[PDB]
Amino acid sequence: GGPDRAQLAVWANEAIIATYTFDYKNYMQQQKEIAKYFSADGWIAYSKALNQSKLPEVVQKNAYFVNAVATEPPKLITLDPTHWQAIMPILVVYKNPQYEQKQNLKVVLGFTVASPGQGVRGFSVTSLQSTPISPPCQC
Repeated sequence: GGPDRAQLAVWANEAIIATYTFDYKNYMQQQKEIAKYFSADGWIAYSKALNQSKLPEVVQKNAYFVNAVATEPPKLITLDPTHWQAIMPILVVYKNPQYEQKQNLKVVLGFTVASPGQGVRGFSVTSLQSTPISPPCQC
């Protein structure tokens, strides 16, 4: 009964990773595709934050290729029958042939059942918040 935890966890990971997968060359077309994962209001907020961070300008000046990977599986919470939140730590790499830049982020993803013709595979990002964190450890 209810949604599939695996379906929600897989989508939340895909949505977070898609958002942090772009490069200086095709940036605009890639962002247009990333936008499909979001709700209209969700995108307006995210794009506002992304442009204000001036990350698009950094990516251009440094000819970067941005990629990301989860450092831990996402944590899911149900806010209402159609609204969920995923908390997932990721590693983002800003790479070019000369050098690299790495960053660990805590991504808080608010998401819901997509509205007609919108979202990706039936879900829409309502909010994406990322705060820088410490890297994880191992033994």
